[PDB]
Amino acid sequence: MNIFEMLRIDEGLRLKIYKDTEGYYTIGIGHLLTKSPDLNAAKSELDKAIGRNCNGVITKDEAEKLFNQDVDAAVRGILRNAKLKPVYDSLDAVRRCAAINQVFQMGETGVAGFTNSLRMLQQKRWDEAAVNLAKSRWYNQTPDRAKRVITTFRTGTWDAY
Ligand SMILES: CCc1ccccc1
Repeated sequence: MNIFEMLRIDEGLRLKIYKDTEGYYTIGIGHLLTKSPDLNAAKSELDKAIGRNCNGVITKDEAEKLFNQDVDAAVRGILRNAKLKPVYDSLDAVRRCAAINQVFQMGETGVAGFTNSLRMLQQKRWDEAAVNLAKSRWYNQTPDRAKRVITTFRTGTWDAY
């Protein structure tokens, strides 16, 4: 297991535009295109991201290229965020994957609400952090995925995957 295999499990792979769990146009391995309800706006974002007129459809190689970019940008964003970087750097490699996964799903904006969880993670109070992480819209809206990510934060193992 590694971050790519983990997010591939959690996000799936679809080669045509689909709506994500929040109703937003997406493609590939969880590549969010736009929050606009206009499918044409989503198709334009797709064409811009791929560099050709895709008509709403991409190849597996193209999906994997977006995924590489999206994972890279997620972790680099963690490092550029002064609140997240010290917590991330305090973690072991497996728990770092849980952090990348959560940021990939929620963005750094959705992560702004996790201040108290972040402190418990940096303190290595793992069971307490896991309880706190689950007191969230995130957990309630995607409980099976959040349970996997939380178990990864709690244990530092890949047991949930
Ligand atoms: C809130 C997700 C997270 C956890 C640890 C470090 C960075 C980001």
